Amino acid sequence: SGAIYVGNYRVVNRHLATHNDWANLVWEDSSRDLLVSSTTAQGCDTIARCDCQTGVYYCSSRRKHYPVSFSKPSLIFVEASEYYPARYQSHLMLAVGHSEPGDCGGILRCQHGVVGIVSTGGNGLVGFADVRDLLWLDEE
Ligand SMILES: [Zn+2]
Repeated sequence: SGAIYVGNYRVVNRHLATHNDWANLVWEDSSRDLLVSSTTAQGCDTIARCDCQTGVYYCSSRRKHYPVSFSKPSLIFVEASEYYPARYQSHLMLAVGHSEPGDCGGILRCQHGVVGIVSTGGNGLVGFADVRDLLWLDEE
């Protein structure tokens, strides 16, 4: 589990979005596993605006933050998980590291702020849904 709180936006994995998120929907994309909902309260998270490929992510299943190198956001084939079939996922960054389904929502951060959230796992890789291209999260 986990979310990004930027301005009046809540960013979550689409597969973990609640009824309240859908009832306050701003934007969603299945291919990216992202959904954004509107919030009453101001969030303080800063979204990274950068092309960093090193950062730190939170792994709930190990109660640890791990420094990682990660690929640039790409269209990648993802094997079946407990929450998605085998399919292509877009805007996905991969690192070597641990990721269980419950780790989805863990933040990946670089010196510039929040890069993305854990979205995929398996075969000793962790995949992150990038948010750094969603420049509109910074405004409205
Ligand atoms: Zn950065």
